Amino acid sequence: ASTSQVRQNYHQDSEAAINRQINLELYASYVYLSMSYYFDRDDVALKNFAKYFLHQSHEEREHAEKLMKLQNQRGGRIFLQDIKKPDCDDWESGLNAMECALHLEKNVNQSLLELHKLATDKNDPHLCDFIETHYLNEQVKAIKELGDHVTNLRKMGAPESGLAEYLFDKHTLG
Amino acid sequence: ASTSQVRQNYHQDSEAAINRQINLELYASYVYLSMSYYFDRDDVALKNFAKYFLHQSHEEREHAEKLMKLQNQRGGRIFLQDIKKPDCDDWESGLNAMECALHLEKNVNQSLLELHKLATDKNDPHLCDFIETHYLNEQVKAIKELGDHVTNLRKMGAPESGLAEYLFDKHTLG
Amino acid sequence: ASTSQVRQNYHQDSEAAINRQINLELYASYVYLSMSYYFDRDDVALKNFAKYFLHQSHEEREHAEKLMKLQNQRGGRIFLQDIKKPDCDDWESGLNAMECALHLEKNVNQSLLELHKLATDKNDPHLCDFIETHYLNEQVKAIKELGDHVTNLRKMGAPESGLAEYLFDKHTLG
Amino acid sequence: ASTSQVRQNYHQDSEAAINRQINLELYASYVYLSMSYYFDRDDVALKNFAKYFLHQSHEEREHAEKLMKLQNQRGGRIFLQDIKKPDCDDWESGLNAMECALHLEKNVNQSLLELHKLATDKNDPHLCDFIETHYLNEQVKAIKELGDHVTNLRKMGAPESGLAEYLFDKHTLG
Amino acid sequence: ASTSQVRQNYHQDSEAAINRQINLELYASYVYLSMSYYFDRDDVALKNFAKYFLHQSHEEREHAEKLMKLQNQRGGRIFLQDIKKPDCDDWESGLNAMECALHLEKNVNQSLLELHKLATDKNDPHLCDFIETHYLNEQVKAIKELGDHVTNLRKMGAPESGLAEYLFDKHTLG
Amino acid sequence: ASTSQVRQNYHQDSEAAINRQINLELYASYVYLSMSYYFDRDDVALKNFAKYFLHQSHEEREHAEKLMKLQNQRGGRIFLQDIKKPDCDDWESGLNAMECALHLEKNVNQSLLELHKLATDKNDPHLCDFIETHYLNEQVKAIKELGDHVTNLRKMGAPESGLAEYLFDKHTLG
Ligand SMILES: [Cl-]
Ligand SMILES: [Cl-]
Ligand SMILES: [Cl-]
Ligand SMILES: [Cl-]
Ligand SMILES: [Cl-]
Ligand SMILES: [Cl-]
Ligand SMILES: [Cl-]
Ligand SMILES: [Cl-]
Ligand SMILES: [Cl-]
Ligand SMILES: [Cl-]
Ligand SMILES: [Cl-]
Ligand SMILES: [Cl-]
Ligand SMILES: [Cl-]
Ligand SMILES: [Cl-]
Ligand SMILES: [Cl-]
Ligand SMILES: [Cl-]
Ligand SMILES: [Cl-]
Ligand SMILES: [Cl-]
Ligand SMILES: [Cl-]
Ligand SMILES: [Cl-]
Ligand SMILES: [Cl-]
Ligand SMILES: [Cl-]
Ligand SMILES: [Cl-]
Ligand SMILES: [Cl-]
Ligand SMILES: [Cl-]
Ligand SMILES: [Cl-]
Ligand SMILES: [Cl-]
Ligand SMILES: [Cl-]
Ligand SMILES: [Mg+2]
Ligand SMILES: [Mg+2]
Ligand SMILES: [Mg+2]
Ligand SMILES: [Mg+2]
Ligand SMILES: [Mg+2]
Ligand SMILES: [Mg+2]
Ligand SMILES: [Mg+2]
Ligand SMILES: [Mg+2]
Ligand SMILES: [Mg+2]
Ligand SMILES: [Mg+2]
Ligand SMILES: [Mg+2]
Ligand SMILES: [Mg+2]
Ligand SMILES: [Mg+2]
Ligand SMILES: [Mg+2]
Ligand SMILES: [Mg+2]
Ligand SMILES: [Mg+2]
Ligand SMILES: [Mg+2]
Ligand SMILES: [Mg+2]
Ligand SMILES: [Mg+2]
Ligand SMILES: [Mg+2]
Ligand SMILES: [Mg+2]
Ligand SMILES: [Mg+2]
Ligand SMILES: [Mg+2]
Ligand SMILES: [Mg+2]
Ligand SMILES: [Mg+2]
Ligand SMILES: [Mg+2]
Repeated sequence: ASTSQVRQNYHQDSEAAINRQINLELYASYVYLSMSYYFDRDDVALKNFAKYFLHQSHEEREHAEKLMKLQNQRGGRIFLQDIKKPDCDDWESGLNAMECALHLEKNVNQSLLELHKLATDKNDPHLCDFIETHYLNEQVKAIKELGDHVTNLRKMGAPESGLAEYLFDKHTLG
Repeated sequence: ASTSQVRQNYHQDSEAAINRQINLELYASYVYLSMSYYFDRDDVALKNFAKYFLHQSHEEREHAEKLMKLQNQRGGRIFLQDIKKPDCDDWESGLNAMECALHLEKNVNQSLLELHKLATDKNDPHLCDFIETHYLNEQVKAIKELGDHVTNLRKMGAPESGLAEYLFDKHTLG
Repeated sequence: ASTSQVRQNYHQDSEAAINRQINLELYASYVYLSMSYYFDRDDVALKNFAKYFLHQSHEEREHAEKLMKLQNQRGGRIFLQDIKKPDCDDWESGLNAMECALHLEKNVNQSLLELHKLATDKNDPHLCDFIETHYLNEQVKAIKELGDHVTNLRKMGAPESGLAEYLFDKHTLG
Repeated sequence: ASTSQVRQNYHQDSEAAINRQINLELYASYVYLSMSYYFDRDDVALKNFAKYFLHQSHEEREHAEKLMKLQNQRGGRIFLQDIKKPDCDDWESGLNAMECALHLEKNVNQSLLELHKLATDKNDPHLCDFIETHYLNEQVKAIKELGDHVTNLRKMGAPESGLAEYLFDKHTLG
Repeated sequence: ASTSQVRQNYHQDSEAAINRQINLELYASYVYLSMSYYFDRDDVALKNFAKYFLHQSHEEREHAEKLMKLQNQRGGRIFLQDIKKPDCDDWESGLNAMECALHLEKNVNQSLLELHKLATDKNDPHLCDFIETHYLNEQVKAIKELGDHVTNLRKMGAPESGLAEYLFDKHTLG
Repeated sequence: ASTSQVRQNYHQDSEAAINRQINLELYASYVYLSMSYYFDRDDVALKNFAKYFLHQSHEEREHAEKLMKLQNQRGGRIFLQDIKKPDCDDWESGLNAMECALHLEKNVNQSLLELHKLATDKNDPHLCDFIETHYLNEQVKAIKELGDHVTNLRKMGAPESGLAEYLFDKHTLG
């Protein structure tokens, strides 16, 4: 309807892209939530994996909130969609979950880069800076950490070695 | 598949009901999230309403987590479903959002009572106690608070009086 | 005359644009100064409006100083111009002054976006980053705050309700 | 229009003279601002001169604010005018800027004495006392300090001796 | 060989440019190291010049390390090259060394701007932001400081006046 | 050219040998730097190896600085040369890097012993004592530590056992 009194240099496409990204961040939150409680099962029982993915879940929820804040700051209107359940109910092993987290973070990062591209094409430097400042380096760090974790788990003998996942749990995530 | 080594006196129906309740708690989280950012809009701008519903959103997420913990404690398996978006994108007024929160909490409470009934019919006193201890009185308190809020807002002249919602924001939620 | 020993990748156009922006920031300072003392009049007497716009005036003066610092950092030369008096001597009401502050901040923001465009066209990433870092989000925040304030004042019954402006003074600005 | 409910023994001429003096104080603020950033240039680079004139600039702005406060206290109405840019963009040397500051403060003092004369002729002892209390001795002190500074700089060999200005910067202003 | 599991939107050209910049930062470290110990000679004996350039040397080494960190973060592979010795063994005077430091920092800055250009052409906003955030303003500050120092030394009578360099040593670098 | 006013009992050969040793210490610094960031790669990811070699790199740089200090103390003149890149870009494994560090420290030690021999042949007891005091026992300690590390890694099953390097990382270097 009529324009927001605050809206300036904020393209409708960018508004819609921010609504999509909000959904994605909430989806990531939900994936990490599912992973966490997988490690809390009595037949998995890797409680530092569980803590680690729980913390990641809460961070994703903050990423979503900051985008919702941003939408309103710029005078867009938030439109929420269903948060899809994760692909998996069973995440298999410590290694497998880390690998899927890595794929998830690379996908979120690709979405954030597309979003930056759009912002760039619509000459929205405030939005460019927002993405750069609060999102892009956060993704690079998260991706590098996950790569590091996957590498160690593999080198240690995961997923075959239940010993390896147990010791990684204690020494890296603990 | 084969039974959990921990599972004892935990009926499959109760397991499924706990998975439904987890979805509902996450749905409630999402409703309150949507309400919160509605009050953060530049054309609504009731920042204590926004804080209040944000805090409610985070509490719902903890309610969901405790049920996920419970599922595993008892040796059930968590099965997550889509978190539906809320009915509304636009919550109209402070009064209207409080009213919808009240309806939401009464629905969650009805689900929790049904769940207690099932637990009772399957002679699961641990599950009865869990629900009683962490959920039922929490719902009674939340419902009474919301009723109190709705009552004050109405008595003050909401929703017509923008003054009333502004002062309720400062004095009750502030 | 001969080039600054420090100057590198700093186009003359960008130098001139920074001198214009310095004038604008000082002009904004002066507007807020005028508004402030309007609320200090014995026939207006809204002392938190007065404090609020005084603080905004001092911030604008810091924005101007940082641009003057920047000019010298980059090896440009500051050229100062008259600081025009504000459009208004009489700002009418709390609501009207907030509305004019909103229009002022949107104009400053448009100038800052034009300046970013120029910096972008002249491939000055240091200048891009400067603007992004210290100016653009500051404008988005200031604009959103003002929108929020205008909205509340309107909803409360301003400008007709002298009660509304008095209570906004105490509860939001106080 | 109709008289201020607070106005008593405050002649219109005095009201107008206070509006002129407010402009002058803001003009002085602006001169000192310009001088300050001159010393911040990479080809001047006397950072304590810069600090010293910056502090003087901020003080002038407070002098202007106190006169604006006074106007309202007495029930006059503030009428703001353009703040003219300074005579100079380039202040030449430490010595030259101090000399121009001295001339500026003697001019402000002459205006303040004229203003006192008017106040005296209109039998406004409150206004007499205001000027005496917050302005006249402040000017005498500022003038004597500047004279002292000019004298030292000259005795040291300024402006020819770049060494002299550098050491004055460190030892007197530092 | 096969791609890094972490690599995303990171062009080979950018990877190579980061390896070049790492060499340059180490080269800058080495220049400042050489300058420092020049001032530690018994026939030069300006111990605050020596401290100042030593600190600059250590900072350059940190700049190099952060680029090496960045390379790995992004999934590039570090390729190190010889660190060339400095042009000079004998830096002549305080003034001459400052002048050469200024030329060095302007060259590093030109390399960093070229690198930003490449990053921009390959649509790598994370890399753009990295450069902006940790490098470009650091260069602008370092260049302005050096300009300031060169200016003072010249104004004081350097390099002919051994007195001037000695007093600059004590008062500016001390 | 003409002799240093401070120079006494300091043979030109010793002066040249100290310049060579300075190059070697910087070369060692550079080797350890390269090793460190190898362990920071996402496909190696042994962050305590990385810390350990980084710390060794910084120590080598201090060893180089103390020799540069010494050169000037004695009235020699520092002549810097290119710092060659390390032999390796890829250090293979934790065990392999430790082994190469051991070979590096034994080479530095052989150079330091040659240098002591020269100092002895030129009857420079101050230089003898310098080497003894700040270098020789430091090398013996560093060599013994590295031997200890290599031994443990081998006994643990390195380099085949990625588990072994991971646990050594946590327990010995951590
Ligand atoms: Cl727009
Ligand atoms: Cl649009
Ligand atoms: Cl949907
Ligand atoms: Cl980082
Ligand atoms: Cl059972
Ligand atoms: Cl059953
Ligand atoms: Cl579903
Ligand atoms: Cl109770
Ligand atoms: Cl009230
Ligand atoms: Cl109150
Ligand atoms: Cl230029
Ligand atoms: Cl140009
Ligand atoms: Cl003008
Ligand atoms: Cl923000
Ligand atoms: Cl009167
Ligand atoms: Cl009169
Ligand atoms: Cl005017
Ligand atoms: Cl006095
Ligand atoms: Cl890539
Ligand atoms: Cl490529
Ligand atoms: Cl090479
Ligand atoms: Cl800065
Ligand atoms: Cl002195
Ligand atoms: Cl000798
Ligand atoms: Cl000899
Ligand atoms: Cl060489
Ligand atoms: Cl020992
Ligand atoms: Cl342990
Ligand atoms: Mg994270
Ligand atoms: Mg995220
Ligand atoms: Mg589905
Ligand atoms: Mg950019
Ligand atoms: Mg950042
Ligand atoms: Mg609640
Ligand atoms: Mg609940
Ligand atoms: Mg639907
Ligand atoms: Mg209870
Ligand atoms: Mg502001
Ligand atoms: Mg501003
Ligand atoms: Mg005019
Ligand atoms: Mg920022
Ligand atoms: Mg003063
Ligand atoms: Mg004054
Ligand atoms: Mg004019
Ligand atoms: Mg008297
Ligand atoms: Mg007095
Ligand atoms: Mg530096
Ligand atoms: Mg550098
Ligand atoms: Mg060569
Ligand atoms: Mg920055
Ligand atoms: Mg060592
Ligand atoms: Mg060594
Ligand atoms: Mg070679
Ligand atoms: Mg010893």
